[PDB]
Amino acid sequence: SPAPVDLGRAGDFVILAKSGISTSGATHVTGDIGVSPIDRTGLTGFSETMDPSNTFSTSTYVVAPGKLYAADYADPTPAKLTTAVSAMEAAYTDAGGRTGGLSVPGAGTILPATTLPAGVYTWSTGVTIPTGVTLEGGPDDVWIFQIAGTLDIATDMQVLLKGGAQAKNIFWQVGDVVTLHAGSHFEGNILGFSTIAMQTGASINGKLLSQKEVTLLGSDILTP
Repeated sequence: SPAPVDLGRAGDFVILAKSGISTSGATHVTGDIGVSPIDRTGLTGFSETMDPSNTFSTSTYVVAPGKLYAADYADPTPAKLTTAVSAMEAAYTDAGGRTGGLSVPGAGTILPATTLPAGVYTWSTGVTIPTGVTLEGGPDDVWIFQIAGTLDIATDMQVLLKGGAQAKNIFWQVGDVVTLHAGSHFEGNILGFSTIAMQTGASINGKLLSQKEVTLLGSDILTP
């Protein structure tokens, strides 16, 4: 079981994106979201209202007491986001740099009825999860997924946890676009180099931590 990835100040967020977060439909986020270095116009569809301090905003889509932060909000918000984004990049680099990676059968497809124990799992391709996957281990076990290409989980398919496996101990390092298809359910911390997209009724217990933009359609992003 590898050492966990330290998210540092990026772990203060449920969604953190460098180039924007968009939402439509009945989205539910439990936790704080942030965009930096893009300004507040990088938040789209939130109908957000500034706090009188101008340091944060609130939205129907970010369940109380969750707040929105943007790089052009009042001090000390720009510094907070600069620090968090630097932590996300360090986390991304740490996760992608681990050795001891295992090959998973299926040449970039997770085959039916696959159960993965704690470990580092490595692909030089993208990964597709067309029928979901099970992660089995204890409460301190760690999963680091190292994906050079895209990551997709198919419509209505699930990451299932057994044994005490916890979302906070699961890390997805992904070099290309992440797509969590309609009605899918995900677990863990997605350290995306590019877009992270969730579709209608998709859910995650964990974090979306993008070095580009996040797009949400009626999605649930829940702090465990």
